[PDB]
Amino acid sequence: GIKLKRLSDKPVLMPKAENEWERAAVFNTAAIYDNGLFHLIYRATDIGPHAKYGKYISRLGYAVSKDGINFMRLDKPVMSNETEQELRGLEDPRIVKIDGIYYMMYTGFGDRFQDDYRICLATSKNLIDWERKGVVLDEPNKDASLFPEKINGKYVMLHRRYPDIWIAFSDDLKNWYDHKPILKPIPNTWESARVGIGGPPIKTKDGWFLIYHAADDNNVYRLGAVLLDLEDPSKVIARQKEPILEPELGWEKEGYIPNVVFSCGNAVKDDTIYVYYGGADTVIGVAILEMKDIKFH
Amino acid sequence: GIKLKRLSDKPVLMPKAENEWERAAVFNTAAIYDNGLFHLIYRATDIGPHAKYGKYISRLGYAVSKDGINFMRLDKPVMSNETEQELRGLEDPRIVKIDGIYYMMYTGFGDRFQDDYRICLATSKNLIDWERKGVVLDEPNKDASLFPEKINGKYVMLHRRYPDIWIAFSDDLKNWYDHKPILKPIPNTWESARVGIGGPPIKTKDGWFLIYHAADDNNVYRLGAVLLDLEDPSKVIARQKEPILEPELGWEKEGYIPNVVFSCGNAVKDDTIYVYYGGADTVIGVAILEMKDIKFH
Ligand SMILES: OC[C@H]1O[C@H](O)[C@@H](O)[C@@H](O)[C@@H]1O
Ligand SMILES: OC[C@H]1O[C@H](O)[C@@H](O)[C@@H](O)[C@@H]1O
Repeated sequence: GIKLKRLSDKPVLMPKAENEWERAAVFNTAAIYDNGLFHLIYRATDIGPHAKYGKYISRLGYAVSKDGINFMRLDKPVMSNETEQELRGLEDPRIVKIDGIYYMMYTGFGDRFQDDYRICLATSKNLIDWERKGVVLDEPNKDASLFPEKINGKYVMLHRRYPDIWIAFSDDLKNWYDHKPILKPIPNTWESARVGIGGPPIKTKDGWFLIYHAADDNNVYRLGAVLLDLEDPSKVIARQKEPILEPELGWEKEGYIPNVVFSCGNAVKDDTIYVYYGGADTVIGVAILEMKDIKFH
Repeated sequence: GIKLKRLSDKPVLMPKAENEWERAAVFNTAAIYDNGLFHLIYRATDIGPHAKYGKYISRLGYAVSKDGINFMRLDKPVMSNETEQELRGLEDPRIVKIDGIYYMMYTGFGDRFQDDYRICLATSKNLIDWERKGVVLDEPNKDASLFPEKINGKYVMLHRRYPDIWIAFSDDLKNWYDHKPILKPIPNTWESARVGIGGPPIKTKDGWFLIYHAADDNNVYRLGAVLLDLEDPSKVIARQKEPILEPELGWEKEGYIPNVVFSCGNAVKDDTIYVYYGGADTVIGVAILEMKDIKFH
């Protein structure tokens, strides 16, 4: 069934040594198609994003493209480390647009104590000027996004109480209810250690199309695909057995974190899904899936 | 009466050594306030912008700001030299937005023969992806802009048949009529050698507020102010005798072209006009005028 098709044998975005904030790595980017352009809000670090290299700080950059492959980038981050919950920065943003407002969920990494990372919310009208709304769930959690529309009058979010994907609901984004797990790892497979969402889910005639990531027992990260019921997204309609994307190219296999592909963003233009993904926690690539090719056994 | 008030004793944008296309000078920028942000489309050269420095090529960059002083900038130009009319590049853009479309008029400098510079038009929905519409007037001309709305069903443009400011009208942007001069130099003053528009005119209760530039007999460029009738913009209601801005700071007086302030852009936020201007054809500054302070003798 489903396989993502790389648009290039080269990354679409790489670190820039001359800017401290994005000197070492650019990865794990949000992506959205709006007003005739592809927009990336990308994670960037000053040093290799692993504790063995030091106290890396993650910040968020902006890039834009007409074609989804060739990007122009701003010289300064659109969000920087400002709060105590963001001592070590902002990570892995997922963006949806609802009624003219962009809702970005990101991980605020504080590292002040065990499991000091939290899902946080920021909003914008223009993808440049971001207003912090605070922590969303006060618990160790990440890999979160809103659904791109309200379902039955409610905001819906995916999250990740380790090691499973969860869903929850809210009337106002301030308090959440009906938490339940929807997707778990599967033993003795490529998806055995843990799972988490990729980018935000995409609405389809047949259901919500959701890309997810998983790690195996050697911490190799790959992407997979699930389909959720439109009206009750807690119901998994289908889940592909095999991955849709695995580390294959040199810059997916080799980098600060080896053997990783990881998505936080999937932009849609004319029934084609552009999946942006970090390679080896170092660079950003892009692969596509035409909506007509979303087919589960 | 009217004096522009600098927001800073430093430029808001300067050339960038790392990027050849904007290595020498950034100046003469379009400016517009849209969707909560100030946007600049700025002229940039690889080489000092005069024949004495070399065969400079002008290209157009993008910068953005929340506050109108501190800008983030894209790493590549949004328009580059692509046609024969643009052999030496694109200069001095003026932008207005009409019914969701940005209309940029710029000078295409060909330098293939005497007076080979032409007003050209490009349009965009997003300020990044520009569509060329071609030469507007096939004659030696520059310092042109649309009015930011139609007047009595017609597009209106200002232009500059040397050395005077002219106006013309069009049904469709393809053919122009009712050309007439509206503003001339005045002998034995600061505005003796020539005049031309600054940025696009701004609509006011009392008339169209239009900033203009002029050179004196030693080629010192300064800005002035005129008010035009709302319904017939060929009628000058008032013209201030004295300049509203003159080269004063070191980066206005010294640079590739000494003693120049020159505007192609005036963004409006909450009844304040932000006038962006090239200093010495080298850097970009900003000065403001509150609409309540638009008062002519
Ligand atoms: O969220 C905190 C921390 O968690 C993991 O170790 C990785 O995803 C890192 O990139 C991240 O900085
Ligand atoms: O327009 C052609 C040429 O005309 C003048 O010399 C100046 O305004 C230059 O900056 C420009 O390149």
